[PDB]
Order: sequence, then C-alpha cells, then structure tokens
Amino acid sequence: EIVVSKFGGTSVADFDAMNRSADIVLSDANVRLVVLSASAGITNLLVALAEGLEPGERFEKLDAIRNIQFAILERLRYPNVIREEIERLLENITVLAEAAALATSPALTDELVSHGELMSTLLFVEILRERDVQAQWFDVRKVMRTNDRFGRAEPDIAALAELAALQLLPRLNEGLVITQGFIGSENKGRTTTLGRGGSDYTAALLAEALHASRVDIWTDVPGIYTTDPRVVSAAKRIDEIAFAEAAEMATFGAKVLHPATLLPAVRSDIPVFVGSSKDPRAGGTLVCNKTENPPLFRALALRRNQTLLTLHSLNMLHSRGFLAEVFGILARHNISVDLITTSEVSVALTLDTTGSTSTGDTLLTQSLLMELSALCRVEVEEGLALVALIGNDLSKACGVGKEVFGVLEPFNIRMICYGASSHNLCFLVPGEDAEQVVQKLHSNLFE
Amino acid sequence: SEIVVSKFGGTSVADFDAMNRSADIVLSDANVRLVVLSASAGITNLLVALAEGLEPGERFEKLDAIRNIQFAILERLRYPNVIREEIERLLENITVLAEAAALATSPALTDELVSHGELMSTLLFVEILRERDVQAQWFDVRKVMRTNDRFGRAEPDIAALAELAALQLLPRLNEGLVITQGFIGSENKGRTTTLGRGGSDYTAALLAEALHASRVDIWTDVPGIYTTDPRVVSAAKRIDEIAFAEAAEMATFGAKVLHPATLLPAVRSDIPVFVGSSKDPRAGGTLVCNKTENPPLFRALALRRNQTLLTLHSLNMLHSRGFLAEVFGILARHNISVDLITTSEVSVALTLDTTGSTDTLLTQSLLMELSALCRVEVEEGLALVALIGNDLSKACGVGKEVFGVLEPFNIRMICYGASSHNLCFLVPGEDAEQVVQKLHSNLFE
Ligand SMILES: N[C@@H](CCCC[NH3+])C(=O)O
Ligand SMILES: N[C@@H](CCCC[NH3+])C(=O)O
Ligand SMILES: N[C@@H](CC(=O)O)C(=O)O
Repeated sequence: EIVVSKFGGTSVADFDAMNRSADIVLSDANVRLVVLSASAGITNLLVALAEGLEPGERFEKLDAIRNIQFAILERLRYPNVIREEIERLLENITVLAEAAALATSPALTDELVSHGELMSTLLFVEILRERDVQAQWFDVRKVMRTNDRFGRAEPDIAALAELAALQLLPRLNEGLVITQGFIGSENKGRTTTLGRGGSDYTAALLAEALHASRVDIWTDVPGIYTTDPRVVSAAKRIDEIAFAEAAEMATFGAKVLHPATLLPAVRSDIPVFVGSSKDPRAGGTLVCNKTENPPLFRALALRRNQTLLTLHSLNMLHSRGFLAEVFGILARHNISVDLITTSEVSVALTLDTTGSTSTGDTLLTQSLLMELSALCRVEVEEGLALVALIGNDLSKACGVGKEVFGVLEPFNIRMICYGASSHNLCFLVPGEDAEQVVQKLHSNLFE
Repeated sequence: SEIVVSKFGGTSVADFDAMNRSADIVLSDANVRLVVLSASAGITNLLVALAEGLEPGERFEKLDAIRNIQFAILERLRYPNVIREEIERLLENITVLAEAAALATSPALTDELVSHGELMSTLLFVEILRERDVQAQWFDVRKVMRTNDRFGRAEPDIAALAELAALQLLPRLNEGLVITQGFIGSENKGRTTTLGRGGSDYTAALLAEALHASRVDIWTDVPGIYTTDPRVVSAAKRIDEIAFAEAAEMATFGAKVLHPATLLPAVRSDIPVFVGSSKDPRAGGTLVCNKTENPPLFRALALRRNQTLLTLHSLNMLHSRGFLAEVFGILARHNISVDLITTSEVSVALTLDTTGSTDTLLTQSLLMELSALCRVEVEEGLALVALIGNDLSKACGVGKEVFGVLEPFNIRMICYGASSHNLCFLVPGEDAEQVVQKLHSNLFE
C-alpha cells in the first residue's frame, strides 16, 4: 500500500511552496515516497553553466542559483546545519562550472544539472522535519541504474527493481522517504539524467519497481475536462481516462505532462492520478491502462492559433525523398511538425508550437522559407484552430460510418486528419468559428 | 501562330507499322508542323544499361538488341540504303561509347549515349514520311534546346530556347514539316544532355512555348480522361476540358497518361495540351488548359486499388523533432515514394506510391529499420478513392456541401485540406466499386 507523489519545480520553487506541497503529502497517509524536481529555475541555470560560460556570466548564473537556495534556508528555524550541505554543494557546482568553461560533455552536464534535484530534496526534508514529521533523505542513484547515454539515460528496469528492493524498500519501511527525480547513475558510477519529463518518469519507474498502488503527479491543472471550461462552462470533469486516449489528448501533453513518462506505470497497471498542486480539493483525473466501458467520445480538445504550411510542387509526384528533405529542413530549423495531410502534388502541415523553440517572434523565418521555396511553392495560413475528438473505436480496418463522421457535418472544415488513430479524430477550422464549433460539438456529444 | 506540335512516345514509333500509324495521325491534321519523338520502344533502356558499363558479353547482347530494333524498321523501307549508313554509323558510335562506359562512367557520358535513341527514331521516321511522298525534314533539337550542365536532369534555358528556336527552328518550319527529337538537349559547352523522365512530353511543351504554338498534341495509350474508370461505371462521360490544376491532382492522370510537370511550359504560356490515344485517334481526347469556364465543384473521381497502408506508432514522436525526417529518410533510402499521409498525436499513417517506387515494396529489411523507432502495422488491399474538382477547400473551411458527399460509406482514412482541387480517402477494396459507382451516380450521372 505505497503511494508515490511527485512535485515539479513550482511545487518546490521556494519555502512557502514546499510547505504547501508538504500539506498535500501529509494529506494522504499512504504516500511514503516523494519524488521532486529541482526548485523552479535552477535546472536551466545549471544547464547554462554546463555549457561553459566565461567567469562573469558564469557567476551571474551561480549567484542566481544561490539566491534560490538561501531564500528557502533563511525561513528554516535552524538554517545552520542545512546551510552547510548546500554551501558544500554550491561550491562543488562553482568548480564543475569552472571546468565546463574548459571541457564540456553530456556526462559532465549530467553531474552538474543533477545538483538541482539534490538540493531541493535536501531542503524539503528539513521543511518536513521542521514539522515534527519523520522523513528521510534518499539518493535515487542508489536504485536508478541507467546506461551511459548521458542526457537521455535508459533505465534498466530489472536492475532498478532489484536495487529498489535492496535499498529503497527497506527505508520506506522505516517511514517517509524523500528522493530526487530526473537523475540516475550508470554502472561505472557516473551521474546520468533521463531527459525531459525525468521526474515524472522517475515517479513512474519507482512506482513500477515497488508495486506501488498509485502514483500522484501534481501539476498546474485540476485534471482533464470534457472541454476547455473557459469555452463551455458545462464542461464536466473526466474521472478516469485510458492511457491510449490521454496520449492522443492534445491539451494534455502540452498543458500537462508527457505520455511517454507514465509508461512504466501503465504497463504495470498502476493508476496515475493527475491533479493540481495549486488546488488539491478540486480533485483530478486517473490515467489507467484500460477503463471499464470506454465511450465513443471521451473529450474535445482545442488548440487555437495554429499555423498551416502548405507545400506545393509537381515534382513530389512519384519522387522519392521529397518529404525526407522537407522535414530534414524543418528539423534543422528547430521545428516540430504536428498535423500532416496530403494531396497528389501538395502537402499541408501545421507547426507543433510546443515542441518548437520559442526563440523569437515567429517560427517561420525567411531563412526557412527560402530553403523550402527552393523546392516547392510555400503558402502560409495562421489563425487556424485545431479541434480534436478524443475517444474510442473511431477507426477500424473496415472503416467507420457516419456514426463518427456526422458529428462534423454542421461546420466549415478546412482540414481533416483521420485514420492514424482509433482514439483521435481532428480537423481545422478558422479561429472565429473555433468556439462555436467546440460549443456545439460538445453540446451534442456530452451536454 | 497556327503551328501545332505533336509528340509520340516509344510505342508509337516502336517499329515500322507503328511509325506509319503515327504518320497517319500526323498527316491527319494539316496544322501539325513539328513532331517530337521519343526513342523507339525499349531502346532507351538498353542504352541506359550500356551507359552503366557492361562486360563485353552482356554489353553486346544489349548492343545487338538495339540493332535488331533499328533494322526491323530499315528492312521495311523501299529505298533503305538512303539511310542504312547513317544508322550503321550511329550504331557503331554507340558500340565504342559503350566500350568506353565499361571503363569510365558519368551522367555526362550517359546522356550522349542514351540520346542516340531519339536520333535514330527521328531519322527513320523522316524516311517513312518521305517514302510517302510527304515533304519532311530532320532537325537536331540540340541546335535549340539549350540547357545547363546538370547531366541527367538538364534545366532548359527558356530565353535561349526561344531565341535559338527563332534563329534555326522557325525558319525550317516555314519550309514545311519538321521532325525532331525530344528528351535530349545540349549545354553551353556543347555536351549532349537529357531532360529526365517525361523529357519527350517536356520538349513538346517547351518547343510549343518557344514557337507560340496554338496547340500541343500528346498521343498516349488512353483516349483521354473520363469522369471515372469506364470499366467501373459505364455511364462514365468523357471530359473535354480539364484545368491543369485539376489534372495534376488526378491520381490516374499521372499514373497512366503523363506527368503534370512536363506540361508546365505549355500551360504557363496558355497553349492547350490535347491528350489523346494513338491507338485510336477517333475517340477524341481531353484538353488540359490553364483555366476553364465554370469549373465544376466536382470534375471527376479517381480509383487506385490495392494500396498498402503503413501505420507508424510511437509515443516518442510527440513533441520530438526529426522523427518524420528520419522515417522518410529511411523510406527514401529503401526506394519508396510516399503518397498519402495522415497524422494523429502519436501515430502517422501513410500509403506507398506504387508508381514512383519499385517482389514486395515492404521488405523485412525496411521494417527492421523502421520498427527500430516505432510500432509498424501494415494493411494492404485498401483502395484509394479521390474526388477531383474545384473550391473543395477555402481559408474559412468548407461545409457539408463537399463533405456530405461521402456520408454513405465506411471510410478508413481521409486526406483533406492540402488542395482545393482534391479530396481523397481510403476504403477497403470490396467496397471500392460500390463507393465509386454510387459517388458517381449522384455527382455526375
Ligand atoms: N513532431 C514530430 C512529428 C509528429 C507527427 C504526429 N503529430 C516531428 O517534428 O518529426
Ligand atoms: N512522393 C513524395 C511525397 C508526395 C506526397 C503527396 N503526394 C515522397 O514520398 O517524398
Ligand atoms: N526536471 C526534469 C524532469 C521533470 O521536470 O519532470 C526536466 O526539466 O525535464
């Protein structure tokens, strides 16, 4: 009967926040394992340093990190002892940072970055202790065995499960355990990280390893609703959603956590509750491997202001590699493609704003357009809104009738994507229409 | 401006009888004064084979093959010796270039080699006509088809062509009928060069564009475009005029007929491209025009049966960059052309372009490389059904006027939004016919 709880950077951004999170932990007596990320902001400063910065900039980042740590220390009733550990860690970072300025590598990047999670974990244990709450510190690296793919270490499930039993379970029996997420260690001892989503990933991995009954992921959203309540107030809360559906949930990956991270939990049938740390009472949503009787339609997603790139060229006809090159170009220009539809001599795609760097004002630079125009007539359309129906049995080898199609009859559709998934059916409409479409589509499918 | 250009592909000049049948079509219209020809059927391939460099043994089996085709036509002539030595001469040249190839190869050498195919057929065709007391002269396109040095895919210099055409081609056309080669050209430095697949059709267009031709006739193996495949819905009517933009989006136009890219010079210069059948000129054809009058919401529906649907699933493509870049890379490397593509959040489904690929397209080798980063699922026997038309898409979207059309059917995949002229989807084979027949009935019949 072990529950694992995970908190992201904001939940542990500072003193006040950490208490707030403690409040939530203590709330449930079954949570005995807590996985934390680095205090908000920290990981980024650490990565900036790991790149190697000249002394000046190097310390602006360093001090930044310090300021964050002490803002939490100072509020403790006995900052003395703790301050020591942090001071020690902070100095270590300063040196490694000096090193980075001379020699860099993914491996060194990991050891550096990892300190972020070590500090917050240490501090969080003090906050709880300061509440006459028995809680100990634990180094996940004692259990999180990964390969040496520094930056994106692959967890060794078997090892993890074993080591977890040898060192983690015993401590959990003594009581509450507070540990880091996102980090791990390779066989040869070097520190490693698990890439974006790491902490969420960890909470699942540890959960899988300890046959936990459930895993709570505290985010900035009360869970998923049938639709954006800001659009249709009648929007009801979805209690249980299937993994397969959640993954296809647009506003889930974007506004919530990444589906890949929960895989260890789902594959081991351990419910993942997704709630909001800024409002625990509101309840949340359970992401399960399978749900009792899955509805034909489970929810409508809305992603507004999507840019439609249409690529036209008689030369793609019967040619090999035209797209191989176009997407190559797109990748090189730091862009993630979301939707894609094709005609005989033309292809239209939308930019994935979430997986594309916000470095600038517009994703489509004349640089990219020139590279593209070089092999097709580029036409652009912005202000389109993506509307998506997440559900079940929306597609079958024998096709699907109007049961699934008639739903989109009353609207002017500019693009349709259907067939890829039996859980998703999305299309594009002009922004102006976006809300009426959603409101009407919801009314007849859920209201 | 009453200059009409006519082009005939390899089949139309495959042998003697064929060439005469083509001539019959030429003389059919008194306005055709320029005739663009491909090499006789088979030849171009043997030439390419040779250009690769073959050991003496195989090198001559292809060599001899080429010869046998040329003489099959020579022997049927009344006064053969009037051109026997020219062929003989060209054939010898080929034999040595071929020996050379076996030692040193390059696109450049490959063009000079293959070009001989068109040189021969054109020379023979001219004798067929003269043997008919028909005044017709031979002309080397290369005196006017100026291109860059991109051997294998030379880019025509329109300006140059337009100029040179006036200086050397127009003058000859005035004297009477002119028979010239297609697919080949020459670069500034004099080297022979080719225009890539479709070349002959491409030439017919460029020459037409350069001579302000009133029309261009491309004789193929189909009597033109119909509302649907006649073998599916007999009520299928023949389409007189089709807009280029529409034609390009016709699945079966590119497949059977010819490639849209090739007609570009014609369309951009508003020169109607008549597409008919050489195996039956009576049946009439279709006019591919830049624009037409009262373009219909629906112009026709196409059917491409037995398509293979490849579905790629992987939670890791979500928010990742380059997932597709790699997938398509792999696909290219394995000589596969992707036709249709549709996406969901964590999966992508595409169909293989049977025409631009080529025992089985999906080898365990490719599936291995692909499985490496996603769950591959395969479905074959699907039929592509496409609606070709106009205004099928707009910035503000389209209502049920265009959608209601496919309500009555069980659809397995839909692609819409890329083009305002096309709307296609997939359905299982079994359904294919009924779908087409019913769709046809309420849209055309
Ligand atoms: N974003 C991925 C493709 C995702 C396709 C499915 N929506 C890429 O840029 O390669
Ligand atoms: N056949 C091209 C893409 C064309 C897509 C639209 N018909 C390729 O596989 O690179
Ligand atoms: N801290 C890691 C993992 C996580 O936040 O879940 C990251 O920045 O991606």
